[PDB]
Amino acid sequence: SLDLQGSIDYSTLAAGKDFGGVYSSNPLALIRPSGADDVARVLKSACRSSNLTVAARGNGHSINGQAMADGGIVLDMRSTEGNHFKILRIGDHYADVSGGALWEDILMRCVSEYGLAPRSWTDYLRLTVGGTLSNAGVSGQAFRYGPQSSNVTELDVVTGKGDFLTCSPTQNSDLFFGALGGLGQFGVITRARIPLEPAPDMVRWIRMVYAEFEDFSRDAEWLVTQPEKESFDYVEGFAFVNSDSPADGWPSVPLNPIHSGHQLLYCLELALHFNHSNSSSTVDSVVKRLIGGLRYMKGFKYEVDLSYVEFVMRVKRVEEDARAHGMWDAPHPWLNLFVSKADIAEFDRLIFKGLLHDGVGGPMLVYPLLRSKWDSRSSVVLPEGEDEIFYIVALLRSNPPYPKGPSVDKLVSQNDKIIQSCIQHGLGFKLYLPHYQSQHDWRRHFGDQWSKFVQLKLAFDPMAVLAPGQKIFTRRTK
Ligand SMILES: *Cc1cc2c(cc1C)nc1c(=O)[nH]c(=O)nc-1n2C[C@H](O)[C@H](O)[C@H](O)COP(=O)(O)OP(=O)(O)OC[C@H]1O[C@@H](n2cnc3c(N)ncnc32)[C@H](O)[C@@H]1O
Ligand SMILES: [N+]
Repeated sequence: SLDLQGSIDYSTLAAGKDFGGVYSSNPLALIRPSGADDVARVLKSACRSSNLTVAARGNGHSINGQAMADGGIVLDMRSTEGNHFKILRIGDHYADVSGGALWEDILMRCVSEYGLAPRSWTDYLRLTVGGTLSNAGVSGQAFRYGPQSSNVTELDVVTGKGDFLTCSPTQNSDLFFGALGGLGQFGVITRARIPLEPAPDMVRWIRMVYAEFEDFSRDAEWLVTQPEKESFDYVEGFAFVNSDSPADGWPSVPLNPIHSGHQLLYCLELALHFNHSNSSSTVDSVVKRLIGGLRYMKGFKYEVDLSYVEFVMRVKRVEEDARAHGMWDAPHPWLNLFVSKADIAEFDRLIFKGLLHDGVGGPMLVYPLLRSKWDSRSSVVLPEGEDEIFYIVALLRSNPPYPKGPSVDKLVSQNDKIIQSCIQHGLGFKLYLPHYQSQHDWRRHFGDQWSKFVQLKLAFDPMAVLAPGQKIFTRRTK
């Protein structure tokens, strides 16, 4: 039986808002669950109601209201963030972590308490375990280890019916694989067990500028396809504007220019783990071998050494900056997508060069991934193709709020135009963090994976109580 009191221990949380600032909602209530028991109690009660919906909120970083429950119940999963933490040995190591824990705190705790760390990250660490595992969780390690959803050995899940189940690849495996990349549709992740690696002492962080997309992409693909023993430990890249803009021009590139008609340029971003047992000269020798033959513009290679924790935490500086400029609690109509290797050059021509040649005010990430690291059994949707290589693209728009900058309607319209152009060109792409309004568009997104997705919904959340903000299924009555 669900027993609740007024929240005393907690600061105000705007449960009807998220990072995107595109939508707003008015939940009936915000609940701070103590742990999995409370989550189950809440979902069991929701199932008995005629039409209550429940959204589990991670850290509110959705763009499109995915963690909202207008006229429903929001669970603050961070109130469970301390639950379950442990490190165990089998001599491989694992961590149990709460679904509501921030990746930032997992990094700090694992490194400081055990000299260990997760091996697959997001760029930004104030995201929750459950939140990223429900999507994928992608950064520069994914070419080696796969996304965070490919680095899980166990989940505790409370289903939309309110049932608690421990799941793995071999136990309640339909739920396990369904929840991974499953957009919160089948249950609330209350615990994950994840592999850990010995934490590196240090990182050599490198950025190299490219004039042309062909050179950039060929070199990026080369670097993610080398033997593990002779490879970097992180590969990303981004297009930036050939301008003096502090937001997304040349100032955004160095870690601590040639005058040309280029509208955009490209930056290949690499990192090499090393330990204090390695001399600077040794690291130099390794890097020199690894980048032999690369066609980056001479004179525009930037390098710094920093601790592993500082490198994984590198985006904290960006948040501090934004917050100091009152730009954090503002709209961010970001667009994220996966593009097939076969179509990435046309995507660059049509979208980067064609539509975005003046930039979007923030990073335009683009870098290759390896399909073999993305578990085909999961709910993740990738574009068709069987090139081992595919790409992720992220358009991290940043603008002063209206009327100083464009309206949210305007920006969303621009995002729609990008997607429209890809569709009209028949490009092989899928949205990451997908958002659609009609189920017809959702069926187009899932393609031949749709039947399985609905089957899982019927098995685990038949009344569609859970994650209504994804707008895939509507709440059934009674
Ligand atoms: C805001 C932001 C997001 C972001 C990022 C940088 C910033 C500043 N960098 C990313 C990166 O480098 N790589 C990547 O893959 N994602 C990145 N993101 C996006 C982030 O992944 C998403 O915002 C994602 O949603 C995680 O954020 P968060 O943890 O805050 O979760 P949420 O937005 O509130 O909820 C997402 C959906 O999942 C459901 N949900 C939430 N918690 C659970 C649990 N425990 N179990 C089951 N479902 C859950 C929500 O209801 C919602 O549908
Ligand atoms: N070097």
